[PDB]
Amino acid sequence: ATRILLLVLAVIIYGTAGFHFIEGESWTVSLYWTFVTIATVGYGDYSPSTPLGMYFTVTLIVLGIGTFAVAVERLLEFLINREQMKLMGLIDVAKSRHVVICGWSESTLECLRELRGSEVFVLAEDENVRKKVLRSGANFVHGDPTRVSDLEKANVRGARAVIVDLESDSETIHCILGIRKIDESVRIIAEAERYENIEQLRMAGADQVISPFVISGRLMSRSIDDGYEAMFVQDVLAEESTRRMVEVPIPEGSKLEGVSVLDADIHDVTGVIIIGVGRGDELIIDPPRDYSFRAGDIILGIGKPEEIERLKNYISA
Amino acid sequence: ATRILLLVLAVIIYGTAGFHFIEGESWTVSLYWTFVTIATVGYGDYSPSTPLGMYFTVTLIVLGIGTFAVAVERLLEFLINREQMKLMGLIDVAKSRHVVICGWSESTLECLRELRGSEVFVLAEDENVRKKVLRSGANFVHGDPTRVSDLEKANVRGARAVIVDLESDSETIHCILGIRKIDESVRIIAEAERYENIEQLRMAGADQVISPFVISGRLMSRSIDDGYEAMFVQDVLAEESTRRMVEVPIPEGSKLEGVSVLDADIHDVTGVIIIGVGRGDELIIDPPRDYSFRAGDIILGIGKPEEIERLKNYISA
Amino acid sequence: ATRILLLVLAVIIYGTAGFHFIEGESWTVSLYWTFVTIATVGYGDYSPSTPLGMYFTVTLIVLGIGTFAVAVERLLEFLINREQMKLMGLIDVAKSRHVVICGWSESTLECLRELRGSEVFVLAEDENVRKKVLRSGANFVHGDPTRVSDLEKANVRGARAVIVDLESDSETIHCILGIRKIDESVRIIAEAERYENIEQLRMAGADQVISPFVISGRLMSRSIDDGYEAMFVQDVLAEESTRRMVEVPIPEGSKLEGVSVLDADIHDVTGVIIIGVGRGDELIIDPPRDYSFRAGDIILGIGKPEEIERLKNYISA
Amino acid sequence: DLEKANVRGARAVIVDLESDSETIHCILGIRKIDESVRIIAEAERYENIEQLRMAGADQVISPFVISGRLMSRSIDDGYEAMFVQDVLAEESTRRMVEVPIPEGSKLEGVSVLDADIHDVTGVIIIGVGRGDELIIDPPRDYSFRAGDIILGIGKPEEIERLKNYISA
Amino acid sequence: ATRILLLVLAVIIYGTAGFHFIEGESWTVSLYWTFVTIATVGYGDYSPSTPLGMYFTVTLIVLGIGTFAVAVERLLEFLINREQMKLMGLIDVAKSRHVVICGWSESTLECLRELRGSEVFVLAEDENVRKKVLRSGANFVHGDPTRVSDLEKANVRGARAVIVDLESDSETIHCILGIRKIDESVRIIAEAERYENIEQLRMAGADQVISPFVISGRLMSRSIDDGYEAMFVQDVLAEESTRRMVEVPIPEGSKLEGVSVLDADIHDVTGVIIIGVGRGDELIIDPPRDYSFRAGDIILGIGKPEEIERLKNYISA
Ligand SMILES: [Ca+2]
Ligand SMILES: [Ca+2]
Ligand SMILES: [Ca+2]
Ligand SMILES: [Ca+2]
Ligand SMILES: [Ca+2]
Repeated sequence: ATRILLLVLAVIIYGTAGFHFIEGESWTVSLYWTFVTIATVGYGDYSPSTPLGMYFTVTLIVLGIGTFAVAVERLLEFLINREQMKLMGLIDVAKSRHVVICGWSESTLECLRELRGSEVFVLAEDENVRKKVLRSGANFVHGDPTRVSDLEKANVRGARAVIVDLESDSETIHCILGIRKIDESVRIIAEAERYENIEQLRMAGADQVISPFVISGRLMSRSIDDGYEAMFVQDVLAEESTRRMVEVPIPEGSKLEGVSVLDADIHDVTGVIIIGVGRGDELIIDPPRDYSFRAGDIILGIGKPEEIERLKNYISA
Repeated sequence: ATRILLLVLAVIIYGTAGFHFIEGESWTVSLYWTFVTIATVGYGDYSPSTPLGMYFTVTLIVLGIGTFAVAVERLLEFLINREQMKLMGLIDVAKSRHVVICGWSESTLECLRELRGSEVFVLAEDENVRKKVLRSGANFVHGDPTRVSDLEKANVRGARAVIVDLESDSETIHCILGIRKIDESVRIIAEAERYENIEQLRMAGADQVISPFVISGRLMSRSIDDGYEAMFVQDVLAEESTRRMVEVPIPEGSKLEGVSVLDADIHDVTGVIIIGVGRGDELIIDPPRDYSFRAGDIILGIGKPEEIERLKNYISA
Repeated sequence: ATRILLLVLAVIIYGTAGFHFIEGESWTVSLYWTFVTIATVGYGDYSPSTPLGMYFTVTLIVLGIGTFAVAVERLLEFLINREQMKLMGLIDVAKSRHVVICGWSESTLECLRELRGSEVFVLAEDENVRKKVLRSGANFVHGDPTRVSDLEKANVRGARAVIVDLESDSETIHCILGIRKIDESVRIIAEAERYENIEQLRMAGADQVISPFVISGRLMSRSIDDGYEAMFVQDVLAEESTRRMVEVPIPEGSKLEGVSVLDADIHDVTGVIIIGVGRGDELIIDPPRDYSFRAGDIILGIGKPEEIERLKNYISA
Repeated sequence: DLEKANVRGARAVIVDLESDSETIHCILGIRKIDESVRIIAEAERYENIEQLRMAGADQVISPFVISGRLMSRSIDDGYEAMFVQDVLAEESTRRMVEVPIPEGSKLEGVSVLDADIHDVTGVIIIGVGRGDELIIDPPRDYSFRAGDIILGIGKPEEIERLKNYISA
Repeated sequence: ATRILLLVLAVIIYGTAGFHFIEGESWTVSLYWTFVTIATVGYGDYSPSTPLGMYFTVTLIVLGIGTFAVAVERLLEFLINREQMKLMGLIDVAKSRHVVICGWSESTLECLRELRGSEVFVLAEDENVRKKVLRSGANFVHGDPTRVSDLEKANVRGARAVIVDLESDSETIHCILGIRKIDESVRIIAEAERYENIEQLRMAGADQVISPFVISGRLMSRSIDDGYEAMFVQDVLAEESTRRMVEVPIPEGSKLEGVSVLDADIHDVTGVIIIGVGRGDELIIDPPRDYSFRAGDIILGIGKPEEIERLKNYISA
């Protein structure tokens, strides 16, 4: 570890004391000479012509070779051990604005195509998951995502948001109960599977719960006959062919703070159906006529992307 | 990444400004001197005798050692990471006249003994398949051969022909439907398993469909009693003991363009049974007497290899 | 292996005989010159101006490059083979005050949080166990823990204590019968699973047998109705919330050697319930009034941690 | 599938599954069915002892923490494991017993110093328990009731003298 | 591959033509100078003082660094790829007096403790078998031991003897039928499992067939009552506690060539029960009184190891 540096200094004390006491030169020239011959520069103006110096320089050169051989084998031991540790996980995460994804499935693959690559750390235990993440462009941290000691190696104490989707519901509930032990304030997003588990996933402490299997189960059995809601939910939320469900913020100033929805009259002006307003971690779906807009509220609406731009200038100052 | 080069230039600016302002030498000699001492050449004719220069050269040598230690550890990090990425697949293919083989079985092993080795890229997901391909002399690209994003890493946009044989029929139909999404014009060869799937494998877009299991199923149940067609199909198509089924082209000129099959009279002249002629991606099995040969057509025939040579001179000019 | 050193000396004999017989210089100056040019130092005061020497030095430099290329490839072969052997187990243990743990489960994970890390060698055969041990901070020795030849690679002939917990009872009995073949005097701790196997685990030769499954089985069926013993055993032996079960030794002198338990009267003085005294590998649970304390005996007791300190000063001199 | 076994209305439910995640999720389902049924879990890791309590189990028994701490303390000395193995598992000589105080039987209002149980019976009074809270090692300023449970350690000969001692 | 050497020579032609045409020196001194500065020796007696030479030497040094960086990365690419190929099998065997063992079980582990280590190449396809062989001290060749192309990589064309024990009988019969295709004369030893397969294992071409399962099956059902033959076969063939079954050769001369078994009278002289004589790949169990010994025959006998020595001097001349 640290012994190579003391070996370097010991050979320096050997060379200086050998030059000064045999060639009879001063201290500074002996320091300069051992620092020029230890790097094999060889200017050649302070060379020892003395035969005792002619034999002493041989030992100085051979111990210089031995020192540069033990330092190189130490560097290669450290580099090979680090690039073999880092390849199969087994590393500690040191970032602080990153996104930790526990588990790996198709639903967490579709959220990497809307994020950047080296910002996202997938924490899982399988070996095929490792090759899929290293293919897809994120980082891999080998761990058991339920165990609290394997959550702190992904550093969820300073993570931006944590997205949890594991292979069952029991492991998802346990990962959320583990995450709320470390950092109480981080934002956790989970995926439920059964219908009866959404109440447990909220009581365990998840901030946002998505449940796609009950969505498709309710959309299948109500599309046997006509299937008109399925076209809406597919065309708007999944593919975004003709529409897109947007949420736009109301910035400071912004020319309509304090008026009602009747006075602004957004649907005839722009063409965007306002669904609701999000005043601070709640949603008023279909706000009434007597709602007055504030600062920092967010209008949720559906429209073609050229109507979203016509709304984003009607709000802006 | 790029910081090592700027480190090299920074130490160059340090050494030049140290030599020119302390030894009092010109600019060009200071540039030459730092370029000779940074590589430990040491000619020794422009050496600094000044004690401030005697201490400054020590710092120049130690920072030269530090730069040559950070560049070496960067080179070793890059080389070890590249030879560990390339070993387990995980690489992008950059050739443009190569053959991509999706999947691995015995039928795709027998087509490597009729191709060259580094021309063929086997794309699969198993780990035993990796060792078998690295044994057999092709290249391995780790991917899921149904997924479109794992087909473009094998670069089927510029591949010569793609040969598809996966573990089921459903994965073969899906790989063909994926390949016809990327490059519409590439030539795809597939292997069917069930009899009812050849119509789907043609409607999905494969150019040539081979189905060996129905061939053996029809040859087994018609060889219980006598088994005479089985000897023909084995001896000609599989082992090629005494015959070989050949296809020979008609080149330009070639002394028989425009005559009929009756006027050429190939079977009595040569001894090769003409089966059919391939005028441009179709086959006329047993052409009639009134067929006239054209340029670029191909005669398909069965014969001993010394009769194929007697045909290949009867066609040539 | 050893041929590189003889190559170095052969090139030394070549360079000395080349300098002395062509430049006509003495023996010692030729030795010095080949030792300065073989390391590329180049002082430049004994340089050969002779054109035969001008061609001979080229061969000396090229063979010096060849020697420094074969030694570097030998060093890299040895270092890469050693860091690939050591990573997947496959190494021999050379310490002599270490703790060998055969097998891996949750009960042997909770004993690493009360020991140091590089003192403990986990011997197992699985591959997931390897990543869990390399995560947890111990060392991993790949072996089959029943086989006697794979026990001597973990070096149980000079180990401090061996802790055995395998996946069954049959493998635990076989590992204990294997350990008592190598070193007869080492201390073995085992974990039993079934109730009927504790007599076999003692007759095979284990020094201390723990059996947690029968403990929980007897605590479950006696906590259906009231569950008061379960609170005691949990609160004292598992969590150590308010109490802790201590064993304190009686050192030499220690102000109470020779008095009885009635004369010392530990419970009213301190508040620690004395359970028993351990005079040399036996336990007298509830010692009578007529027990006299000796030197080196150990008092086993339960109490709050500030009563254990009030006992540890009442015993001390 | 829990209402098929009718976990609503039972003496107790004993939960011991293959892992801790399924034990947590099973206790959370049993508390969705019935709020007053008595659950006894088995915790595997250490940090799941608080989670199995917060989910709602009334009694958590963690054998793996017990065994993993008795392994790392018996490397040198090894006298704690002998007491645990000879009183809780094998029951060779002694055993832990919990006996209650019946109604109007020699002891309602009696302090612990003039109870003198260790010297009239021989059983070590570890603690006294009244209504699912344990008072380990009760002090001298303490009065018994009818309905408390005395927790003690002793030979099976002495527990009979104790059960004779606390009758009417 | 080969381009680095031509790069070295191209930089040599650059340096020689640069020195000779700018410094104006001769050809040989320019060759010497580029060979001294390309290795960073730096004697310093032929240094270019010309400013065009002062700039030209910089380019010579930088291209020397570039050449020594591309050769080092080529050497590291080759060494890392070779030590990663050789670790997981994937190598061709080049010895010619070696023993190839196909498959791995307990019966082939007990024959490594009677052979040397680097003489024996275990050919198998599993991954746990790899770690067990690399533990046990032999070499591992990754292959499928039935496939003929994976038998020639273990080089059974020049192997001394091949020992075959696979996981079934069908794979053993197929490995023997594959080995007799490559080298017809090699000595093959097999292990049978079922009783009915010994005739197939001899008709396929094995030279010696051992079948331990039928041996134990016949020894179990004849040791229910008394078990006296089991003690003999165990004590003599397995453990060799008091006896050992020996085969001793009759060398040339050897003082008893031509006499009968009655005239030699080996059992009363020595105490070794002669079982049979092996005159050239056959066995005459209990030879008659009228057998005459020849040269090169081999006496098979059972005895204590001090009677085998008393026989080995009674035979010797
Ligand atoms: Ca999911
Ligand atoms: Ca197939
Ligand atoms: Ca266990
Ligand atoms: Ca359990
Ligand atoms: Ca076998």
